[PDB]
Amino acid sequence: AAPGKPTIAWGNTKFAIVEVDQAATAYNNLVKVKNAADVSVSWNLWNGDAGTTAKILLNGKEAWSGPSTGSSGTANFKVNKGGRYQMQVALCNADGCTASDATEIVVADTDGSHLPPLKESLLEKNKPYKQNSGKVVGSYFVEAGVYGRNFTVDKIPAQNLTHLLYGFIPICGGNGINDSLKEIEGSFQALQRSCQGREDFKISIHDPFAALQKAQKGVTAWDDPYKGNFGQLMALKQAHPDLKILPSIGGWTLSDPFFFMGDKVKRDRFVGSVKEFLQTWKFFDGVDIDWEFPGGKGANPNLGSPQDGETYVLLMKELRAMLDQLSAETGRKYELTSAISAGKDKIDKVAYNVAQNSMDHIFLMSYDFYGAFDLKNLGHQTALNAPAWKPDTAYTTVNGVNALLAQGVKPGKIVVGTAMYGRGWTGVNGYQNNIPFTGTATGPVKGTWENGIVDYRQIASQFMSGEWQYTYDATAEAPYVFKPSTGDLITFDDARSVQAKGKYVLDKQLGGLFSWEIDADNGDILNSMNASLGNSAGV
Ligand SMILES: CC(=O)N[C@H]1[C@H](O[C@H]2[C@@H](O)[C@@H](NC(C)=O)[C@H](O[C@H]3[C@H](O)[C@H]4N=C(N(C)C)O[C@H]4[C@@H]3CO)O[C@@H]2CO)O[C@H](CO)[C@@H](O)[C@H]1O
Repeated sequence: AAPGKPTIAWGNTKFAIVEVDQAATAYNNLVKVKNAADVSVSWNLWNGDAGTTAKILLNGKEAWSGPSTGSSGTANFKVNKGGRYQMQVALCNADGCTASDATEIVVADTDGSHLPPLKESLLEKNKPYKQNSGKVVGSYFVEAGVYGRNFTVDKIPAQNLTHLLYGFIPICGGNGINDSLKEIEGSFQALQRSCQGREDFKISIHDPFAALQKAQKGVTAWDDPYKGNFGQLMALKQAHPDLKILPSIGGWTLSDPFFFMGDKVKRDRFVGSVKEFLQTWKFFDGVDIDWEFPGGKGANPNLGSPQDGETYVLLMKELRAMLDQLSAETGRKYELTSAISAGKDKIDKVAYNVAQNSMDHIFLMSYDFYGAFDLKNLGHQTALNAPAWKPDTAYTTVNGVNALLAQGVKPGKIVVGTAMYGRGWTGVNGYQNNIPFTGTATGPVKGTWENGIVDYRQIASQFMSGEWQYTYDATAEAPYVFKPSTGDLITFDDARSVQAKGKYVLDKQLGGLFSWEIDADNGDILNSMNASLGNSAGV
C-alpha cells in the first residue's frame, strides 16, 4: 500500500529571492539579490509507512525529491520565481504517493509577485477615470511625504494615472558633490548615512526606512521582507500592471552630482548603478532624470558650464543604451524620461531635438514661473499664456512648448505640467489698476510646509472664502486669490486652468499632462487632468 500521510512541521514559511535587511541604514547593507530563495521544509509521520522517496510539491509541481529514510525529514531547495505557493510533502513507494495537506509558503521578489493587489478606494474628491485617451497622465509621489504630510502609496488614486514617478533617488556624494542638500536640516547627513561605504556618483535611497522598512497598509507584518513605499509600490503594480512606475533621480536639492558627469568615468558609474538598481527593484519601469538645469542656475550658484548641454545628451543616450541592454536580458520594455525647465533661456542650452530620440517622454515643468524667490517681479506661477497687463511675459507654458517645438522636438513627446500647489507673497503693495501682480511683496506667503508654497488642498479649503478675493484670468488661463488687508497673494492651478492646459494639449497634439506631487491635491486637479484629456469616467 501507499505511504502514510505526512504532517508538515512548524517553521517559518516566508522566504525572499531578494533579501532586505530591515535594520540596515546603509544602502550597501540594505539589499542582496540572489538567483533564487533558499526554502526549507520539514515533516513528520505518525501513522503508516514512511515510503521510500520523499518529494516537495509546489502547486502540484515537484521541486525536490530524496530518499525517505525516516518517520521525519527535512528538505532544502531553491525557488527562483516569486509568488505564494501551496506546498506539500509527498511520501512515495512502489504502490503510490501520499501527499500532506498544503501549507502556504511565500517567496518574495521585488516585482511584487508575492503580494495581493493593492486596490484601495478613491479618497477625498477623486473620481474614477479610464485611461483610454491615449494621453500621458502622470504625477510625482514624494518619499518624504509619508511622515508629517502623512500621504502614503495607498492614498494614491493610481487608477487615474498612466505614469507614477517616485520622489527622488539621490546620487551618493559628500562635500563638494551634494552641498545643495545642506540647506535642509539633517538631509545631507541622512544621505551620507545611506551612502556609507558606497562610491560617490552611484545612486542610492535617501531614506531606507521610509522606502523599505516603515510599516504601511498591505505590508505591516513584522517579518514582511519589503515594507515602506517600495513594498506598497510593488503591491500597486500587482493591482495596476500597466501603470508605469518610474524612479526620479535629482530634483532641486539633489542635482549637484550631475554637473560632474562631463567626466565619463563618473557618468559610466552612475549609469551602471542605475542598471543595477533596476535589476534589483523590478517594480520600476525605467528611469526619470531631473537634472535641475544643465548650465546651472539651480540650487548651487557655483555649478553650471556651457558643456552641460552635451553631457545631458550623452547621458540620455547612454542611459538608453543601458536600458536596451537591460531589455535584452529581461525581455521587458523600459522608459526613459526627464523633467526639464520650461524657461526658454534654459531650454536652449540643450539639444532636445537630439536627446528626444533616446527618450519616451519629456515632462515640461511649466510652473514656478514666479514665486516668493522674487519679491519685485510678480506674476502667474503656472499660466498657459501671458496676462493682459503684460503680453510680453517670457515665462509661460506656451513659450516653453514653442521653444521645444522650434528646436525640432516632436509634439507627442511633450507632457505639459500642472501644479498641485500654489506659490505666494505677502505684504503685496504698490500695485495699480487693481492687479496685485503689478506691485511688490515684502515676503513669502505663509506656506503649508515651507514658506511661499501652499498645497492646492489648503487653497481650496481655506482660501475660497472669507476676505479672499478670487479671480480667474481668462487671458492667461490662471486663477489667483488675494487678501487685500494683509496683501497675501497666491497663484496656482485649478480645475479650469488645468482644463485649458488639457485642451491645449489635445489641440497641439502634445503628449499629455503631469503634476507635481499627488499628496497636495484634494482630487480636483487630477480629475480635471483626466477629464480635459478625454479619459472616460465610469468605475
Ligand atoms: C529632497 C528634499 O530636499 N526634500 C525637502 C523638500 O524640498 C522639496 C520642495 O521644495 C519641493 N517643492 C514643492 C513646491 O513641492 C521641490 O519641488 C520641485 C522639484 O524639485 C522640481 N522637480 C520636479 N519634478 C517634476 C521632478 O518638479 C519640481 C518641483 C516644483 O518646484 O522639491 C524639493 C526637493 O528637490 O522641502 C521640504 C520642506 O518643504 C523638506 O522637508 C525636504 O523634504
